[PDB]
Amino acid sequence: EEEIAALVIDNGSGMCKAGFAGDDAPRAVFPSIVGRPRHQGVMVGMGQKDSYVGDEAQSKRGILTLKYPIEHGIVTNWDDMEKIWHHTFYNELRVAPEEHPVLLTEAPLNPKANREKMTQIMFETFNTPAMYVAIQAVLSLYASGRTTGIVMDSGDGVTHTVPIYEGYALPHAILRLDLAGRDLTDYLMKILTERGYSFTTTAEREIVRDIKEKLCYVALDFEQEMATAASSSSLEKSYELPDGQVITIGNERFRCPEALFQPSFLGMESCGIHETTFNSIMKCDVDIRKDLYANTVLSGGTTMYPGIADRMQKEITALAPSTMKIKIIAPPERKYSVWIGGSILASLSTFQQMWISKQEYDESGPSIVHRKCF
Amino acid sequence: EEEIAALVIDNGSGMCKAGFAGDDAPRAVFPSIVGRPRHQGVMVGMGQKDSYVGDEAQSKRGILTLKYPIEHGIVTNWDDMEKIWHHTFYNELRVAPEEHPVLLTEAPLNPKANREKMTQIMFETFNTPAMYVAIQAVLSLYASGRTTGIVMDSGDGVTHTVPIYEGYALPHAILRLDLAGRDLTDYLMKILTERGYSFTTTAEREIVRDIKEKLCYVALDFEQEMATAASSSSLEKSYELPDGQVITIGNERFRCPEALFQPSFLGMESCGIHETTFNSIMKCDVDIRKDLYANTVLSGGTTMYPGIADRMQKEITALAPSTMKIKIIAPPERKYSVWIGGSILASLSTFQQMWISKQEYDESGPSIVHRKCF
Amino acid sequence: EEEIAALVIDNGSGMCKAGFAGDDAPRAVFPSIVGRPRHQGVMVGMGQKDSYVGDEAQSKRGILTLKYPIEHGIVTNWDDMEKIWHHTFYNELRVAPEEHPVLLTEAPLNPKANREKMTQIMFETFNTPAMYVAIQAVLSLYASGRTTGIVMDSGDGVTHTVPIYEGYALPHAILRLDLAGRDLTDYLMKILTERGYSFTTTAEREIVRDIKEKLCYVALDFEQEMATAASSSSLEKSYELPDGQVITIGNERFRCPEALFQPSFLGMESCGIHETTFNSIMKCDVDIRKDLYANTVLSGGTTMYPGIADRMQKEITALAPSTMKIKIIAPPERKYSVWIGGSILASLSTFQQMWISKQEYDESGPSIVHRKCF
Amino acid sequence: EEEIAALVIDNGSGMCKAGFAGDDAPRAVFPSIVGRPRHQGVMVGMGQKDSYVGDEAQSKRGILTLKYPIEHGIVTNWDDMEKIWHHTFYNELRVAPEEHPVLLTEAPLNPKANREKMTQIMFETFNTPAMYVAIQAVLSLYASGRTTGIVMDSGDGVTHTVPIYEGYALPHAILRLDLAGRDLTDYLMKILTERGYSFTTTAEREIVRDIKEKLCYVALDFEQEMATAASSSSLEKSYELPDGQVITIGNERFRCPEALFQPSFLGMESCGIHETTFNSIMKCDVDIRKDLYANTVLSGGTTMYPGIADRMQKEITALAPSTMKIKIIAPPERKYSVWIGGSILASLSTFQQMWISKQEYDESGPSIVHRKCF
Ligand SMILES: Nc1ncnc2c1ncn2[C@@H]1O[C@H](COP(=O)(O)OP(=O)(O)O)[C@@H](O)[C@H]1O
Ligand SMILES: Nc1ncnc2c1ncn2[C@@H]1O[C@H](COP(=O)(O)OP(=O)(O)O)[C@@H](O)[C@H]1O
Ligand SMILES: Nc1ncnc2c1ncn2[C@@H]1O[C@H](COP(=O)(O)OP(=O)(O)O)[C@@H](O)[C@H]1O
Ligand SMILES: Nc1ncnc2c1ncn2[C@@H]1O[C@H](COP(=O)(O)OP(=O)(O)O)[C@@H](O)[C@H]1O
Ligand SMILES: [Mg+2]
Ligand SMILES: [Mg+2]
Ligand SMILES: [Mg+2]
Ligand SMILES: [Mg+2]
Repeated sequence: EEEIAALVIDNGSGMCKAGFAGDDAPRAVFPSIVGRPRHQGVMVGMGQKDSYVGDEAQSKRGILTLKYPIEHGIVTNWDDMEKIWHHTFYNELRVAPEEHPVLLTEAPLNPKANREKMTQIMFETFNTPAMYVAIQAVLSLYASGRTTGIVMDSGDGVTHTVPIYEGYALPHAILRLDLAGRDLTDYLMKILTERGYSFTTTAEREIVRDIKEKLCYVALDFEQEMATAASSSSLEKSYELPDGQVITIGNERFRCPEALFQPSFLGMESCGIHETTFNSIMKCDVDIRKDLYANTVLSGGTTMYPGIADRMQKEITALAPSTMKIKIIAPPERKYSVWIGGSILASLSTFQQMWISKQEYDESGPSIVHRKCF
Repeated sequence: EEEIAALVIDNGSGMCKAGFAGDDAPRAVFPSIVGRPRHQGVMVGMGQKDSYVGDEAQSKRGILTLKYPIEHGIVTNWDDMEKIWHHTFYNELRVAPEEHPVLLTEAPLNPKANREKMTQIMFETFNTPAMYVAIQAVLSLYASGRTTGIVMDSGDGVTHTVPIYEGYALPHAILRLDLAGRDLTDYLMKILTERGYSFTTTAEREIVRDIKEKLCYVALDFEQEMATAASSSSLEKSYELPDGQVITIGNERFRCPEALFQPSFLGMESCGIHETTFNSIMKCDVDIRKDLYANTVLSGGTTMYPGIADRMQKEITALAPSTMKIKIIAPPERKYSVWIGGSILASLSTFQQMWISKQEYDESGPSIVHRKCF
Repeated sequence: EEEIAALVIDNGSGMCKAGFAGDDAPRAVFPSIVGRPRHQGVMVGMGQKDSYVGDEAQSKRGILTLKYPIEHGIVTNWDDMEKIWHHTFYNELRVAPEEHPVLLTEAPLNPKANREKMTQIMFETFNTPAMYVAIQAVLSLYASGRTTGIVMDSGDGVTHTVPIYEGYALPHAILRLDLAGRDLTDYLMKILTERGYSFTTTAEREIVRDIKEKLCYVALDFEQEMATAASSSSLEKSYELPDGQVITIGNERFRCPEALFQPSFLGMESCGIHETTFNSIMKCDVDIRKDLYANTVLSGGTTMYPGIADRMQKEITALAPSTMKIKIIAPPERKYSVWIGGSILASLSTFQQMWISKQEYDESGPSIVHRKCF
Repeated sequence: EEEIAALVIDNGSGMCKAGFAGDDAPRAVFPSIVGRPRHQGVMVGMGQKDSYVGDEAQSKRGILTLKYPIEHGIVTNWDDMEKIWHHTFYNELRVAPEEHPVLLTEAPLNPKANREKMTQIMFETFNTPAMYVAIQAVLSLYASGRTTGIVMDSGDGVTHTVPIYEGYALPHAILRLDLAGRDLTDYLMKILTERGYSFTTTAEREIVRDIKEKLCYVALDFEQEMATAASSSSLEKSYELPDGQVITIGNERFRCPEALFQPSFLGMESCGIHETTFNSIMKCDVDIRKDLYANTVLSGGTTMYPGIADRMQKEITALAPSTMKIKIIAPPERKYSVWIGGSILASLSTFQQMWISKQEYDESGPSIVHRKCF
């Protein structure tokens, strides 16, 4: 008589997005933090709570300590992590998770001690009829409507690439880097002490993160800008703190995003973001390199810096031979690319035969996810 | 009022040609390979097939393993071989094989365990009204319009000669060599590692084969060219890979085709291609040697190397006595010589009495081919 | 008045061994790496060097980047490679290379652009009175004191086989595979992320390599062990990192060495180590296959895994016909088999007439090595 | 208590037999082949010879090319042929040929350019005191102890008959055929490709020859056996190759020896072995035909096929008139019949006056053999 749908929860590491299948945008988006008070309080006639989750913690962050339940794509705290899902199902979507299947996302090359515990939580605490776990990068390709190209995923905790030629994925060419937005925010705080501003409290870290995504951009030619910025002052901008003071940042605007292409700034030795894509392609066969060069897809929040498309094209061209053409495909909605691909996949007619049923969990539940989602 | 035609299928070993009788060119030509995927695939919304046959496999050869159903003129796989014929009858010629007789070709000195199974397949699976099997080399003589001369057949798996004086064939002078294009391609890969290029995958073998038939030629004087090529550099050519890189080959241009005249390079002890023709002629009677010397006919794909006619004339002259004249007849269309001869033979007025009827198969079908085609 | 000896330098790809002729063991063994600092340093009163070569780099590897001058048996860097030889001649053997002939080793089927540059370095920079280059696998047979059998060489960069019947070698049966210890170490790092341990730095790669040669073994029956290891826990061992933490590895003990017999794990399509030996033997004549089956000789560092002799016998028996007996000869000192054979060869009375003299280099020096060592 | 031993060699074409006079069996028997290496060799510490003669070549035939110095009873190579005699005199009989007369055998109707060169070799290189040349077939009659009958000689290169009535020989009735064991071996290789086994190398020809003299027999009624062999399978036998594989031959057991009675199989037009004997007898006078019919003597290696005596009796009876009785005399030791007759002849008291002395050679040596041995 009625019909059902499927929830898509792109958990990620740093921001949680939830919604219903069939739509083109998430319904609820909120940062994933857990805060606790650190004082005693003197007032008696107040309904003082014990823990704040989600947007509420972002409001009263002057008297709390904020802790992130997920670090580098691997969840470390489970008591706090249970609270995040409990908030999403009840106070945001207002849907009881007992008749609607759930779909999750998870980064590649992670311990399968993680995927085991995800099965235990949702099949015991909430008792969902079905669930499935998919790679984040693969879902990004569904949004573009294409089945050929190498996808670059760069969220807040991890950065990985996976090539797909045509309906097949090569598992031996997957790479991974532990360099993402969290490392850039800590780097910006280190170099913002240059002008006399010092932020040390975890509450003040949120203020620094806001500056990063409001005034930073990637320079087309790094060396030329430093000469220009040193002489004149046309690149200086002013920002206003919540306290009322005004701060001005000069050459720091493009020094922070430049760390993506030169990881040597942070003290880590590794290839840049542009060189990782080149190495991934060269690990494929000789007849696939032509199509992959003409289809490169970007995704993730970190990629949203203005002018990042032009710089990536220049870097790849100098490395690849001059005969073929290099094209970077950067859709304007790349921030929600992962979530949209999840909605399309869960609505396919032929995908309904791949769910993990409640009956299957009864026999070898903690180990079924390894083989059925391989 | 309505007449039926006859299909000619020069199966060969390495390339299949099909067409209708009465024409001067085959209608469908495609390599005979069968490919299967070797990965798992992650995409759901794709019509992923299980096996690719013919030109389709040559397109997506970056994710497949290619296997040849025929090796050295003897078919080894029958499940894959059935697929090749099924593709030819339906998806290329678009004719139902239930009212048109079929004609095949087959190399001499092969096991008649082979010709038995060919009868079983076409008289049970497709139920053709009639069929006939003929020697490949004999059909080549019909195209030239002559009935006197020794024909040299050199395809991709076998190389054989058969002399015919006048309307009669001598069965005791037929020779055979297991040296053909497949051995040359493997030899080229072995010596192409000299300059740093290494091809090992079966998909990369197709790239090496393309180079062979685009840049190789036979030298008139082998020893003189090596002295010339070593000093100067006017014999160097450049080729472009599908990946975009450029490769240059020097003295390797004529080292590969030279293996035909000196089989000692490959580690096999045997006479060269030129010496085999001499030995075949000397096995005939004393009054036939004059006419055979003045009519030598070449055929097959391997013979298409430029400058092979001049070298063969020089080799034979040094062996035969100086009195008679040696002439090598190399028509410009020798690549399709076998097929054209099949079309003419099937259209003869007096050949219609030699078909193998469906009634004859009922009594001693698996054994009738031995006596009726003798 | 005095007498001369000959130095033997089994260069290999990954470890260098040097010594004097007539002995039974190398005098100096050290890894072949070159390291450079990646920081600036603040201390003034220190004798800070610019580059570290050999065992010194292995000590202070916490602040250096290690680079291998040789990859896959083909040297890529010559400035760094010159440093390795300079260290060996002076700081380890303490002998001036101006009166003692030198002997080298080199893998088969390599570009002879390589052997040309080896001649240039030793005849100009050091000016050695004589030198000679020999195949690695052939030298291994001298140590066994036998002249009949197929030798399997598996070092760190290459894996090749060459058959020798009796005093003669067949050059058309030599095979080669690009699968060696370096590929196994990278594979172990990929699957060691399963339990939460992540090594990414080139300095941390040396730690992973140490685990491989201290806790890994080859299982007699691969499928049976997985069933046993999954249920019980008697196959688990513990290892201690330099930092102090303890790590435990379960079924990963035998999953890494199993990649030798099934190259499909790494994404490469090729025959296993056992199947390559079978194909090499079948390329010989019909009367040689009996003696080669009864004499198989192993060598190289990779072959030192416990229990590899028993597994190889089982694999060959299933392929070869049951009549003959299969014997695998694995001497306990197979790690130094190549070097010992070099010492014996350089001490033979009849070998002194095959050196390349300084006079010969003056005429056609860069090209004499091709013909005199053929 | 003293005599001059005689060395008696029945050179033949395909096998050499040597021994001393007065014995009943040859002392040394070995195939007459000469082999040379066709590779280069890498080993230094080996006593590698340049040419192998006799039984040694039969051992290491996997790396050599075997050449027969004698073809069709006419020696073609003299440098190789000198080596065969040098081996026999020194390394097998261990007797210096300077005091013992030598006796040879030679087929009839051969060029007396041959017998001239035999005189030159033994009277210059070895300087034997005396020598004599005799017809092979005549010597066969001495072994039987009879002086009336027609002898059939069929070795490996030639087949000839000569009638002798009583103490006299008729020179105008001698016949000759170029059909012997060598033609049968080549025929067997041609029809053994029927079942999929292909032997092409000269080393593999020796394996085919071994099968011929171990599993072949002559059928009493050719047409009846084919009907029997086609229906049932009681005539199939299995043979084991040196490699270990097993092969089975069906009706090929008696198809090869049948070519002797029907030369039309090989493409040669001639009378059979049975018809040649009939034609030879009919060339004699009318009063001799009765005794010759009752005494037919066989000899040679080719005649050793089982059941050849019964078939020959049936063939002759149908041709000759029914009045007289036909008897075929086939002694069990017919393989050494020629040699034994040589031993008896050289020991006769009245034969010592027919030697060719060293003094006679000085005047007209190259021409004395024509008249003194007429
Ligand atoms: N406009 C922007 N410019 C730069 N960085 C941005 C921008 N918007 C978001 N980010 C970065 O995106 C990071 C999170 O990316 P996101 O894709 O939301 O993570 P996840 O993949 O876990 O959902 C933040 O930590 C922030 O630094
Ligand atoms: N232009 C060319 N130059 C050199 N070789 C060629 C050329 N065209 C075809 N060949 C060779 O001819 C072979 C094809 O022979 P084919 O006609 O298929 O014989 P068959 O039909 O008996 O199998 C291929 O293996 C290829 O190497
Ligand atoms: N005990 C061991 N167990 C497993 N592997 C080993 C052991 N000892 C050495 N190896 C492997 O052998 C390799 C060394 O090979 P080596 O003898 O240097 O070859 P080459 O001299 O040709 O370079 C190392 O990479 C290492 O992985
Ligand atoms: N048992 C046998 N069955 C069949 N053929 C045989 C047998 N023994 C020997 N032969 C044939 O006889 C030949 C040997 O003849 P041989 O006595 O050497 O003649 P000659 O001495 O004149 O050379 C061989 O080629 C072999 O084929
Ligand atoms: Mg994301
Ligand atoms: Mg052809
Ligand atoms: Mg080694
Ligand atoms: Mg004889």
